Amino acid sequence: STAGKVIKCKAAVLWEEKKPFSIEEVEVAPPKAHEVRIKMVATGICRTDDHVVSGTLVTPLPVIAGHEAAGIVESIGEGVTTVRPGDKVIPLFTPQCGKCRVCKHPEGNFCLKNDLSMPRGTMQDGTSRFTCRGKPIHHFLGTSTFSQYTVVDEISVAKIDAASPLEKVCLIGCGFSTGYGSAVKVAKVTQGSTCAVFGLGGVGLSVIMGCKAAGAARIIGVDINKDKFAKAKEVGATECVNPQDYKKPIQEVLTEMSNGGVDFSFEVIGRLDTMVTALSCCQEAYGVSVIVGVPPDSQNLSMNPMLLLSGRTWKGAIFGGFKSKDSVPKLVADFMAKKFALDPLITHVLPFEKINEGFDLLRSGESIRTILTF
Amino acid sequence: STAGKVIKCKAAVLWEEKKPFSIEEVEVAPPKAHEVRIKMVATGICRTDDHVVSGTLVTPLPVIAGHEAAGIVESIGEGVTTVRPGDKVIPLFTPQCGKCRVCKHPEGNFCLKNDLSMPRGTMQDGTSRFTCRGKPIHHFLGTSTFSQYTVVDEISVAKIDAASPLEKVCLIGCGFSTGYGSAVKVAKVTQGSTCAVFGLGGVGLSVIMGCKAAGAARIIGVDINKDKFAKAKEVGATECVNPQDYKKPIQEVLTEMSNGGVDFSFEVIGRLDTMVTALSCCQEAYGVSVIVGVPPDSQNLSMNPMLLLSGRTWKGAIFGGFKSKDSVPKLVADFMAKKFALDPLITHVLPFEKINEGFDLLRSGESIRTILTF
Ligand SMILES: NC(=O)c1ccc[n+]([C@@H]2O[C@H](COP(=O)([O-])OP(=O)([O-])OC[C@H]3O[C@@H](n4cnc5c(N)[nH+]cnc54)[C@H](O)[C@@H]3O)[C@@H](O)[C@H]2O)c1
Ligand SMILES: NC(=O)c1ccc[n+]([C@@H]2O[C@H](COP(=O)([O-])OP(=O)([O-])OC[C@H]3O[C@@H](n4cnc5c(N)[nH+]cnc54)[C@H](O)[C@@H]3O)[C@@H](O)[C@H]2O)c1
Ligand SMILES: OCc1c(F)c(F)c(F)c(F)c1F
Ligand SMILES: OCc1c(F)c(F)c(F)c(F)c1F
Ligand SMILES: OCc1c(F)c(F)c(F)c(F)c1F
Ligand SMILES: OCc1c(F)c(F)c(F)c(F)c1F
Ligand SMILES: [Zn+2]
Ligand SMILES: [Zn+2]
Ligand SMILES: [Zn+2]
Ligand SMILES: [Zn+2]
Repeated sequence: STAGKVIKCKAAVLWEEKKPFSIEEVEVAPPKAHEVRIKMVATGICRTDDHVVSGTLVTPLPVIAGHEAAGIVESIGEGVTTVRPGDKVIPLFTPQCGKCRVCKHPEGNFCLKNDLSMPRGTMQDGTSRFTCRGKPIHHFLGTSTFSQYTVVDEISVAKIDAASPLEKVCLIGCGFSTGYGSAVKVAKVTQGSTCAVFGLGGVGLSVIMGCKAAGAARIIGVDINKDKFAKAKEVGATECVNPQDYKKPIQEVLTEMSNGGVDFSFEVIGRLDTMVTALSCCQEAYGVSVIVGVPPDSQNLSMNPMLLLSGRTWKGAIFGGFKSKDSVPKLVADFMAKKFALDPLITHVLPFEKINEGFDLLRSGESIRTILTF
Repeated sequence: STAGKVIKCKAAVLWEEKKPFSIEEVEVAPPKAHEVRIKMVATGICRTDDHVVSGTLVTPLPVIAGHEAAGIVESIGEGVTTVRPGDKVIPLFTPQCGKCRVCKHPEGNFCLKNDLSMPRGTMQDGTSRFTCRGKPIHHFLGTSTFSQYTVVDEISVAKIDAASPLEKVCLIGCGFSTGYGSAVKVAKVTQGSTCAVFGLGGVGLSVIMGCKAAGAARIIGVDINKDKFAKAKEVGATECVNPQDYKKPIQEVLTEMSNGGVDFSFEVIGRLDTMVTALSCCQEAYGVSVIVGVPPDSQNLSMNPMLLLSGRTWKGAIFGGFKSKDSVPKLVADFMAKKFALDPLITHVLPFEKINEGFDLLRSGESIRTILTF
């Protein structure tokens, strides 16, 4: 048995920004009290993992990234009550401690134990479970799923259906849930409404899925890469527009197309300019715009607050507004019952060892989600 | 009789920015089709009228300003069905045409016939009813209440209770309804919540009234003028703070006081910096911040969109989100039924002839609302 013992395994270590991941041996300590060690089965490549590489999202290096994943519990530390060895699980990059003021609030999900706002790159106790070449290696969002084995805090893992297909449901750990919840829970898209979705990657496609599920009449996809349009239409876009095709700014185009502004817009890219454009294109008196994309570190946008004074609502969210531990098992159950589809998001599959090729696919524009198998 | 005839009467004409009003004779044309000519009884001095004088708010000059008022219908044009000669009325600076997409929307109030966004300073037909010294004089927001007589479009007037005291209920034309609605309708303040209100003038006091009516447990008033604190407490503030008293930024102070951020914040001043501060002091995952103050013309704010990504909601509104013609008569009826008080807002009552002295009281910090009586 490996329980209580250090595990040597392969992980994808990021030593430096703007460099390939290094697939090499790491030592994974056993779980301490209220920790869970997981044998990973599948992990997706989310653009936020690429943001770590590019320095868009600053987190301490060296690091084991990865946050969209599924696996099987190898062992549990003292006092763990919510999972057992052999359970299928999804790591939760947004924790749910259940005890803080946010966790107790009916509409909050950004648990105060998160490692997103001011990243330390550690476990909850301020230490790391990973060593590589004799050096400590940081965690990422308390999940670090780019490893054959990881250790997470109990508040950062959810037990899921034992019959779940892990190579699909890993997407419920980030991209699907984020986009779908941003539409259905955060924006609260209404039947018959007009939506505009900026960015047609895996998260933006999931936003479209949610807008269609909510009964939107028109769903306008916006992307500078027209190769993204066919899949966007397959999952519910009624029209797609490329800003590069127009002489006028796309907020003006979208306002014209919607006969005075859209009901709901979504920024699903991570650019300051498209955050302001997306706000502007929603109807000035009653429109709602949701920021989903992750902005470049420490940069401020500029905007005219008259856009809000007329009546617009601007908001953002992490993880689609879902309380993570409550929601993830229910989303898996709903997937099992065919309430939504994940296959449209999966364009490529690779072994974990080909992680760098998977990032190349994302960066070239060719993929939506690549799923890596351990 | 005056019906069908030009009326020569007294008005306060603003010939250029940053000068006193000129109190002099104007000619007021009779109402055309779908227009209403009103003998003014009382008008309040709102800070937004001062913004016209100061150039904070750009609108065509020369102008008869004034937008918070009540009077009695003198005559109606062909086709008017909603008011009759002798009726008490409140002019509506935000119209309610009942036909546009905003008027038809359950949550919109910023009717597309408004003259706020891109002010022309005219009647709906693009002409003016006012002349002074042989020159045409612009309207303001389709209201122009700083005159013994005005002409408004039918969509810009509401009939109110014949027994109403016009020297009080004029405040339902702007400041009371704006603040109260910003709390109860736009923010939707909840029972037991903690609110922060930036700016303790007539509008901010009305926000406090609404937060208390909604059952807030804590209402923190924020103003740099500590003379405003006593009245703020009288109408429901539980604490007041002056940013000038602190070594740290007030958003940090308010976050500390509220054990991690407030539920609802309101900017009721009109400064870019306090808009960002007010957003920041609301709880990062579930807080809501409402912009009420009118910012200086054509100036953008700068902010970090991570404030929204964590889960905050940022919105603004005109006139408390109330659909104006539906709401104003009901608010007057509610005042008549003792559901809220207006006297706490009224610090000074002056003849119309003292309009300049009233504006000086506002600018000096001394008054909340001066009511001018014709
Ligand atoms: N809020 C959250 O919880 C959360 C979760 C998951 C992802 N994210 C972020 O969401 C964003 C999208 O992630 P993803 O879907 O994996 O990324 P992605 O697959 O890279 O998709 C982004 C899309 O944006 C398109 N695009 C780039 N620039 C522009 C432009 N100027 N105008 C229009 N389209 C443009 C691009 O072609 C691509 O299809 C990233 O910033 C992620 O970091 C946020
Ligand atoms: N959205 C709307 O429909 C609407 C309606 C009515 C008024 N307004 C605007 O609302 C604002 C308030 O109007 P009002 O109550 O008549 O004005 P007011 O009576 O001048 O009150 C403003 C208050 O802000 C205080 N103040 C000024 N600077 C600061 C500062 N840096 N920090 C903290 N407090 C400060 C000031 O001392 C005063 O008590 C103005 O900008 C109006 O133009 C908007
Ligand atoms: O893709 C999800 C995601 C985010 F939305 C973030 F804001 C963030 F900081 C992060 F690390 C992350 F993984
Ligand atoms: O906070 C403790 C800690 C460190 F000090 C590191 F230098 C490091 F790489 C690490 F992973 C870690 F957890
Ligand atoms: O005080 C109400 C008020 C506003 F909130 C405005 F935004 C505006 F432009 C205006 F002219 C006005 F009178
Ligand atoms: O409304 C028409 C109108 C004008 F066309 C002006 F050029 C002007 F100065 C003015 F005050 C006015 F009211
Ligand atoms: Zn929590
Ligand atoms: Zn992600
Ligand atoms: Zn209208
Ligand atoms: Zn006003």
